[PDB]
Amino acid sequence: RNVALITGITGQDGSYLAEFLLEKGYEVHGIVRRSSSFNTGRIEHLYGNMKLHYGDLTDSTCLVKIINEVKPTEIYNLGAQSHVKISFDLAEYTADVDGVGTLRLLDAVKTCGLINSVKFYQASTSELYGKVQEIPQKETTPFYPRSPYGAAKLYAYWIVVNFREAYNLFAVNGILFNHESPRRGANFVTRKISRSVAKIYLGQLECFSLGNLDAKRDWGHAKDYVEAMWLMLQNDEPEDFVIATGEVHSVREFVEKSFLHIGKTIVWEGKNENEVGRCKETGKVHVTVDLKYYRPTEVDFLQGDCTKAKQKLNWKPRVAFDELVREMVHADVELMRTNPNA
Amino acid sequence: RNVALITGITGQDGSYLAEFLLEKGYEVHGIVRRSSSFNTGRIEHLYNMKLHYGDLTDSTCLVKIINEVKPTEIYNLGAQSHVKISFDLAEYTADVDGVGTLRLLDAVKTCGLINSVKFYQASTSELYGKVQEIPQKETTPFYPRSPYGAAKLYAYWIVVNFREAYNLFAVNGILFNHESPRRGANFVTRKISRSVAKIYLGQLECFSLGNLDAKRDWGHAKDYVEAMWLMLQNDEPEDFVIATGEVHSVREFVEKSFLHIGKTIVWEGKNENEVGRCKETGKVHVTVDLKYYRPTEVDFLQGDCTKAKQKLNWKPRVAFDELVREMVHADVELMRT
Amino acid sequence: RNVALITGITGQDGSYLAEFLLEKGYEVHGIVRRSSSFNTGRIEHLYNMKLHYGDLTDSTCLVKIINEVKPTEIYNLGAQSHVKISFDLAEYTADVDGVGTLRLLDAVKTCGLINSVKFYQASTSELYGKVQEIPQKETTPFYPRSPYGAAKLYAYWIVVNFREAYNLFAVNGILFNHESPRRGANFVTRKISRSVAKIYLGQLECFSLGNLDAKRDWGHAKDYVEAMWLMLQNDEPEDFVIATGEVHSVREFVEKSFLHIGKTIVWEGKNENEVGRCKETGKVHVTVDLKYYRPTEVDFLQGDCTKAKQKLNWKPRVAFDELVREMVHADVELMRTNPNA
Amino acid sequence: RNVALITGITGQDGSYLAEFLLEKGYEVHGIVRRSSSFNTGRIEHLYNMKLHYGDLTDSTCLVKIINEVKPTEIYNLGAQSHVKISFDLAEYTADVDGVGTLRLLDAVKTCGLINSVKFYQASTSELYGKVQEIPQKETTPFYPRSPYGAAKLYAYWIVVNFREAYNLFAVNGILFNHESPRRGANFVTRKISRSVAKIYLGQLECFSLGNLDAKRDWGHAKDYVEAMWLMLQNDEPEDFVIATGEVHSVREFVEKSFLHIGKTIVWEGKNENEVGRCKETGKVHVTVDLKYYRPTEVDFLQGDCTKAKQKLNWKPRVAFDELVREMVHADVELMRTNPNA
Ligand SMILES: NC(=O)c1ccc[n+]([C@@H]2O[C@H](COP(=O)([O-])OP(=O)(O)OC[C@H]3O[C@@H](n4cnc5c(N)ncnc54)[C@H](OP(=O)(O)O)[C@@H]3O)[C@@H](O)[C@H]2O)c1
Ligand SMILES: NC(=O)c1ccc[n+]([C@@H]2O[C@H](COP(=O)([O-])OP(=O)(O)OC[C@H]3O[C@@H](n4cnc5c(N)ncnc54)[C@H](OP(=O)(O)O)[C@@H]3O)[C@@H](O)[C@H]2O)c1
Ligand SMILES: NC(=O)c1ccc[n+]([C@@H]2O[C@H](COP(=O)([O-])OP(=O)(O)OC[C@H]3O[C@@H](n4cnc5c(N)ncnc54)[C@H](OP(=O)(O)O)[C@@H]3O)[C@@H](O)[C@H]2O)c1
Ligand SMILES: NC(=O)c1ccc[n+]([C@@H]2O[C@H](COP(=O)([O-])OP(=O)(O)OC[C@H]3O[C@@H](n4cnc5c(N)ncnc54)[C@H](OP(=O)(O)O)[C@@H]3O)[C@@H](O)[C@H]2O)c1
Ligand SMILES: C[C@H]1O[C@H](OP(=O)(O)OP(=O)(O)OC[C@H]2O[C@@H](n3cnc4c(=O)[nH]c(N)nc43)[C@H](O)[C@@H]2O)[C@@H](O)[C@@H](O)C1=O
Ligand SMILES: C[C@H]1O[C@H](OP(=O)(O)OP(=O)(O)OC[C@H]2O[C@@H](n3cnc4c(=O)[nH]c(N)nc43)[C@H](O)[C@@H]2O)[C@@H](O)[C@@H](O)C1=O
Ligand SMILES: C[C@H]1O[C@H](OP(=O)(O)OP(=O)(O)OC[C@H]2O[C@@H](n3cnc4c(=O)[nH]c(N)nc43)[C@H](O)[C@@H]2O)[C@@H](O)[C@@H](O)C1=O
Ligand SMILES: C[C@H]1O[C@H](OP(=O)(O)OP(=O)(O)OC[C@H]2O[C@@H](n3cnc4c(=O)[nH]c(N)nc43)[C@H](O)[C@@H]2O)[C@@H](O)[C@@H](O)C1=O
Repeated sequence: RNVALITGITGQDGSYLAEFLLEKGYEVHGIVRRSSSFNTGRIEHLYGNMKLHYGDLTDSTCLVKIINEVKPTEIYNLGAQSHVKISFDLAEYTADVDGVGTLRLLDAVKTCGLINSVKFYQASTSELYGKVQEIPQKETTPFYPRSPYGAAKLYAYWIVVNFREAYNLFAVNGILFNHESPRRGANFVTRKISRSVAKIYLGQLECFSLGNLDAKRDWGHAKDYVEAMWLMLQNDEPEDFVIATGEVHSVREFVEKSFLHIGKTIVWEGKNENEVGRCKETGKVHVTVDLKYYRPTEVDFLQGDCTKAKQKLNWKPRVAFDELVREMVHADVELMRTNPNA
Repeated sequence: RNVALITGITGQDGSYLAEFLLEKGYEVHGIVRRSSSFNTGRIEHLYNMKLHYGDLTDSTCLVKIINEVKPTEIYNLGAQSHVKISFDLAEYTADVDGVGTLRLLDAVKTCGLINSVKFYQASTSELYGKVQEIPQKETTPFYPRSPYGAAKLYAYWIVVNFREAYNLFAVNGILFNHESPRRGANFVTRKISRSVAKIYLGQLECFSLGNLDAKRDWGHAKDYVEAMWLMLQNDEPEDFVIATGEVHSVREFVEKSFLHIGKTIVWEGKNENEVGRCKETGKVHVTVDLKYYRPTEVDFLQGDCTKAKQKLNWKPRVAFDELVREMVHADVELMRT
Repeated sequence: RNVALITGITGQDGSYLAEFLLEKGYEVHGIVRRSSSFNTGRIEHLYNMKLHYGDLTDSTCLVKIINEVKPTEIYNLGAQSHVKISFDLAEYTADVDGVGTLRLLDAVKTCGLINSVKFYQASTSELYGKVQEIPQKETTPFYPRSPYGAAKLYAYWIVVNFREAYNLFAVNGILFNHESPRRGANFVTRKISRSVAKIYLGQLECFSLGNLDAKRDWGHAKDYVEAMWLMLQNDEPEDFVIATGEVHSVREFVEKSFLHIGKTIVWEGKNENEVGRCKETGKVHVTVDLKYYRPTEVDFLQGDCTKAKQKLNWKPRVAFDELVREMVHADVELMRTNPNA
Repeated sequence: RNVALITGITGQDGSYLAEFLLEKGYEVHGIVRRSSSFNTGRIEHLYNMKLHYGDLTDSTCLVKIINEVKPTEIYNLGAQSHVKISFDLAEYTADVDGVGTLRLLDAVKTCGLINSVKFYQASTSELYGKVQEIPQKETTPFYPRSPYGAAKLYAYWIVVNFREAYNLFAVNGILFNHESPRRGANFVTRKISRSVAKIYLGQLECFSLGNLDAKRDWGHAKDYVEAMWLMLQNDEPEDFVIATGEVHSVREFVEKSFLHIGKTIVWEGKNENEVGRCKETGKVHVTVDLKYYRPTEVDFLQGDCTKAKQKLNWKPRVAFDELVREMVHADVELMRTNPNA
C-alpha cells in the first residue's frame, strides 16, 4: 500500500512529484487552498488515483481531518509562501505558513496516531545557508538565513528534527538548491527571464527590468529534484540531504544565454541601477535594472555539495544549466505564440 | 482626490468594482494574495490600477499598504466566501472573514486615517440564515447558519463598533446573492451554467447537485458593486440591504438553464434519488448527491431593499431570466474555446 | 461517570464551579495558562481535581487535553473577560473569546465526542449592549458595544451552529453580571469594595471611578455556577438568561459600600468633575477619571430569567444588598490581615 | 532621554531589569498580560514605572504602546519560557517566542523608530541544545532540542535580519541559565530550593524530580540583567554569550541545597527508581518521576563569555555556592512567614 499526501500539490514541485508518484502506482492525495479562481493549472491534466482536499497549513483541524481520512504512508510538505522578496513584506504570514505550518502538520500526524507509520518529507532549502559560511555548502555547513522566508524555513527544519528525535518519526529535511522548469512561477527570476525573452522574440514586448544581475545560483531542474524527495523516503534511516548541481551561474548569465536562444547577443553598459542590456546587432535596450527588485539582505552566492546524496541515494542531477535555459525559453516561445496573454 | 483600496480585488465583485471605479477616474489599489500560479485572471485586462501583495491574516502588511496608498475609500471584499467549504475550514474562515475585518479597521486607525477614510464592509444575506422575517430588511434579526455566517456576523459588528466608538465612516453592505459570468465555479449558479454548457457541447453527460429546493434572491454582481460605491457617497454612514426582492429555487435555475440550450428537464423521484431527465431524449442530466448538502441549510432568502431605493436611488437592472441567459451563453462560448 | 473539563478554572466562576462539581463527586479537570508566577490562588485550597497546561489559542493542546480527560461535561469559561481592556486588546480578545470557542468545539469533534459530551458556553449580557428591549430575554436582539461583545457574539453563534449542524449538546448561558469576594480587582464592584475597605482601615483616602451612572443587574457568582450545571442536566440543549432582574447604578454600589463602613457619601459636581464626599467629615473619598470610561458604553442592563425559572427551577438566592455587604466585609478582613493584598 | 520598554516585565528578569534601570534614572515602561488575578508580585514594590496591557500575539497593541512610549531602548523578555511545557504548548510557544519577536520588531519599524531605538532580544543557551562544541561561544553552531529552542532560534535570526536589512541596533543576548529567589517555581533550581525549605520547616517530607544528571551553567539573574543593558550601551550592535563557564549537575544543586538545612543526601538506586535519602535519619526526601523528563534532553551546557568580558567589562559576580545558599535561605524565610507562599 503506497499512499502519498502532498501539501503544495498545485505548485511547481508538487505537480512534478504527483506525476512521479502516480507513475509508480501510488494513490496520491493533495491539499489545495480554496481560491476564488481555478488554481490547479499545473495538475488538471491528471484530473482515479489522484484526490484533492481543501485545506490550509494555518488550520490545524483541517489537517487532522485530511490525514485521518487519507492514512498516508508518505507525506511531502511542499506547501509554502515560497517567494523570498515577498517574504520581506509578508513576514508574519510567511512565518505562520512555512514555519508554524510545518509544526501543525507534524502535530496532526502525531494526533492521528501515525507517528510510527508515516514517512515525512520537509521541503528545506539552500536559503537556510543565506550568507554562506562555507563554499560549497553541505549538510554540516552552519545556517545563516537572510530573509523572513529563510528564518521561517529554519524553524521548520529544526521542528522536523525535533519530531524525529523526540518521537522517532521518520522525518527528513531535503535541503534543495534552486530548481526550475517550464512550470516555475512567473515571479522567480528564471521564469521571469524566459517569459520576457520569449515575448521579445515574438514582438510582444520590447524591454523588461530585473534587480541584482550579479547574484549567483546553483540551478537544477525540478523534475530531477522531486525524484530525490522520494529517494529520501525510501532510505532505511531518516537522514537530511543537500540536493544540488554544484555548478554556479549568475543572473546575468541566465539573461545572456536566454537571449542567445532567440538569436540575440546582449551587451551590458552602465553600473548598478543604471545598468542596461542592449542588443549588439540593433542597439535596442532589452534589459534594465530597478531597485524595487533588490532584496534588503541579498543571498549573494550558493553552490551545493550533494556528495552525501550521490553516495547514499544514488541520486544525480541529469539536466545541466545550458539545457535548462534552452528548455525554458523554447517552452515559453511556444506558450506565448499560442496565446499572447499566457 | 479619489483613491480606493480594494481587498479581494481578484474575486468576482472586486473585478467589477475595480472597473467601475476606474471608469470614474479613481486611482485603484488592490490587495492580492501571493499565489504559486497566476491568480489575476478577472482583472489582468486592466493592467491607474496598482496591486500589492498582502493577506487579511497579516496585520503588518495591511498597515504598510494603507500607509503607502493613503486611500480615501476602502472596500473590504476579501474573504473565504464559500459557505460549504466554511464547515471544514471554519477556523481559517473566522480568521480571514471575521478577525481580518478587525485587522483592516485597526490598520486604518494605526495609520491615522480614522477621520479621513470611508470603509465598506462586505456583509451578506447569510447573516439572516434561518430567516426571522420575510422579506428581510436592515432591522431583521440575524440568525447565521454556518461558520461563514458567524464570521461575517463578527465582522458586521466590529465595523459597527469602529463607527460608534471612533466615528469612522464605515458601512455594512448587506448584499444578497449576486452572480455573473465571472462567478466562482463552485457556487451553484456557475456550477449549473458551466455544467449545462458542457452538456450542450457533448463534454459532459450528467452532473450532481445538492438541495434543489433552496430558494434565493439572485442579482447581477455588476449592478451590486455600484451600490457599494453609492453607500460611500451617502452623507451619513448607514447599513443597507441590496437585493432584487424576487425569489427562485435552485431547481428553477436548472430548468431555465437547460431551456437555453434547447432542453426541457423533467423531474422524477424524491430526495437524494431525484433525477432530472431530458424530455426529448430521456437521458439523465441531473442527479442529487448528499455530499453537496450543508449540515445547516439556509432554506430561503428574499431581500427588501426599500431603504437603498429611497436613500441611494439604487435599483437592480438585470433580472433573473437575463442573468441565467447571460451565464449559460457565456459558458457555452467559454467551453467551446 | 461524571468528568468535567473547565476552561478558565483559575477565574472567578471556574473556582466556584470547580467547588460545586467536586461536592457532587465529579472528577474535575481544568485548563490553566502557563504563567511566570503563581496563578492558581482561587483554587489552590482544592489541590479529584487535576490541572493541565493549555491555551484557547493552541488547537493541538486542546485535543491532547480532551483526549486524556474524556470529559462528560465541558464548561468553556476561559476568556479575556475585561470589557475596557478589550478596546486595546481587540485581536487577542477575538482570538481567545471568539475563535477559541471554535477551537474547543472543533477539538470535541476531532476527539469523537460530538454525541457524548455536553458543552456549556459562557455567554454574557454584553451581547445585548445597546439594549433593544427592557428587560432583556433570550429573544432580545443582540447589539454588542465592544470588541469583547463582538467576540462573544461570534462564540454564541458558533456554539448554536455546532448544536444545529452536528447535534452537539451545547448551550449558551447568557449570564448577567455576577460578583463575589473572588471577583477580579479591575471590575467595578471589587474595585469599590477593596477601595472602601482600605479607606475604612486608613490605608487609602480616595479612589477614582469612571461612569457612575452605568446601571447593572448584579448577582452572586456562586448562585450562577449552579445554573450552568443545571443547563447541562436539562433534557434538551437550550440557551438561558441568568440574572436577578433588579437594576442598580455604580453610584448606588458606591453609596451602599460606604454605608457598610459607617459613611454617607454625598455627591457634588458633574461628569469628570463629580466627587463623592463624606457627609460627616467632608473628606473627598471618590473622584471621576475619564480614563476609566469606555468609548462605547453599555448604559443599562436588566435580565429577564423567566425561561430559566420555568425550565430549570433556578432562582437567584443572593440579592444586591447582601452582595455588597459580603464583598465589603470580605475585603475589610482581607486588607486587615494583609495591607498589600 | 532614557526611556526603556520591557516586554516580560512581570517575569524574573524583567523585575530585576526594571529595578536596575530605575536606579539609573530611566523612565521604565512594561507590557503586562491581562490576568484574572494579580500577576505583578515581582514588581508591585516599584508602583518612574508605567505598565501597559498587551500581548506579544496582538500586533496592534504593540504599535499603540510603542507609539505612546517612544522608547530609546526595548528589551524583549516576554516569552513562554518553560522548556518542558513547550512540548505540549508548541504552537503557542512558537507564536509568542518566535513570531512575537517579529511582531515587536515590525511594530518598531511601523512606529518610525528603526533608526532611533536599541533592541535587546532574550536569546538563550537552549539554542545550542545538543552542544556542538564545549564550551559554547557565539560561533558555536545551534542545535535546538525543543519547541522552545526552535521558536527562540527563529527569533534570534529574525532579529539578525532586522539588524542587517534595516540597520536596526538589535542584539541577541545568548544567556545561559540564570536563577534567583524570584525564579519561577517550576524551574529546577527554585523547585529544589522551595522544596528543601519546606522540608526544613516540616511542611513537606519528600519531592520528585526528573533528570538528576543534567548539567547546567547557572548564574544569578541580577548579574545577567546588567549584561543586557551593557549590550545596548555598546557602540556597535553585537551578539554575546553571557554565562559563568562553571558546570554543575541537578544532583549537585540538590546536595548543596540540603547541606544548607543540615542534611547530607545519599543516593541509592538507578533511573526512575533512584532516591535521595538523609544520611543521619534514613528518611527519603527526593524521588524521580519520568513525567519530569523531556523527550529530547539538553544534557550539558557550559558558556564561554570571553567576548563579553573583553568588550562589555561584564563578569559574573555571584558563583554557584552563593546562588544556592541565597535561594534556600530566601525560601526558608518566605515559607516561615507564610506556609502557603
Ligand atoms: N523551487 C525551488 O527552487 C525550491 C528549493 C528549495 C525549497 N523550496 C521550497 O520547496 C517547496 C516547493 O517549491 P515550489 O517551487 O513548488 O513552490 P510554489 O510553486 O510556490 O508552490 C507552493 C505551494 O504551496 C502552497 N501553499 C502556499 N500557502 C499555503 C498554505 N497557507 N496552505 C497550504 N498550502 C499553501 C501553494 O498553493 P497555491 O498554488 O494555492 O499558491 C503551492 O501549492 C516550497 O516549500 C518552497 O519553499 C523550493
Ligand atoms: N457574491 C455574493 O453573492 C456575495 C454576497 C454578499 C457578500 N459576499 C461577500 O462579498 C465579498 C465578495 O464576494 P465575491 O463573490 O467576489 O467572492 P470571491 O469571488 O470568492 O472573492 C474573494 C476574494 O477575497 C480574496 N481573499 C480570500 N482570502 C483572502 C485572504 N486571506 N487575504 C486577502 N484576500 C483574500 C480572494 O483571493 P483569491 O482570488 O486569492 O482567492 C478573492 O479576491 C466576499 O467578502 C463575500 O463573502 C458575496
Ligand atoms: N463574571 C461575570 O459577570 C460574567 C458574566 C457573563 C459571562 N462572563 C464570562 O464568563 C466567563 C467567566 O467569567 P469570570 O468572571 O470567571 O472571568 P475571569 O475571572 O476573568 O476568568 C477568566 C479565565 O479565563 C482564563 N483565560 C484567559 N485567557 C485565556 C486563554 N487564552 N486560554 C485559556 N484560558 C484563558 C483566565 O486565566 P488567567 O487566570 O490565567 O488569566 C481565567 O481562568 C468568562 O468567559 C467571562 O467572559 C462573565
Ligand atoms: N532565566 C533564564 O535562565 C533565561 C536564559 C536565557 C533566556 N531566557 C529567556 O529570557 C526571558 C526572560 O526569562 P525569565 O526567567 O524572566 O522568564 P519568565 O519569568 O518566565 O518571564 C516571562 C515573562 O514573559 C511574559 N509573557 C509570557 N507570554 C507572553 C505574551 N504572550 N505576551 C506578553 N508577555 C508574555 C510573562 O508574563 P506572565 O507573568 O503574565 O506569565 C513574563 O513577564 C525569556 O524570554 C526567556 O525565555 C531566560
Ligand atoms: C531554493 C530557493 O530558490 C528560490 O529562492 P531565490 O533564490 O530567491 O529565487 P529567485 O529566482 O526569486 O531569485 C534568485 C536570484 O535572482 C535575483 N534576482 C534578480 N532580479 C530578480 C527579479 O527581477 N526577480 C527575482 N525574483 N529575483 C531576481 C534575486 O535577488 C536572487 O539573488 C525560491 O524557490 C525559494 O523558495 C527557495 O527555497
Ligand atoms: C450572499 C451569499 O451568497 C453565496 O452564498 P450561498 O447562498 O451559499 O451560495 P451557493 O451558490 O453556494 O448556494 C446557494 C444555494 O444552492 C444550494 N445548492 C444546491 N446544490 C448545490 C451545489 O452543488 N453547490 C452549491 N455551491 N450550492 C448548491 C446551496 O445549498 C444553497 O442553498 C456566497 O457568495 C456567499 O459568500 C454569500 O455571502
Ligand atoms: C456580564 C459582564 O460583566 C462584566 O462586564 P462589565 O459590565 O463591563 O463590568 P465592569 O464591572 O467592568 O463594568 C460595569 C460598569 O461600571 C462602569 N465603571 C465605572 N467606573 C469603573 C471603573 O473604574 N472600572 C470598571 N471596571 N468599570 C467602571 C463601567 O463603565 C460599566 O458600565 C465582565 O465580567 C464581562 O466579562 C461580562 O461578561
Ligand atoms: C537558559 C534556559 O534556562 C531554562 O531552561 P532549562 O535549562 O530547561 O531549565 P529548567 O530549570 O527547567 O531545567 C534545567 C534542567 O533540570 C532538569 N530537571 C530535572 N528535574 C526537573 C524538574 O523536576 N523540573 C524541571 N523544571 N527541570 C528538571 C531538566 O530536565 C533540565 O535538564 C529556562 O529559563 C529557559 O527559558 C532558558 O532559556
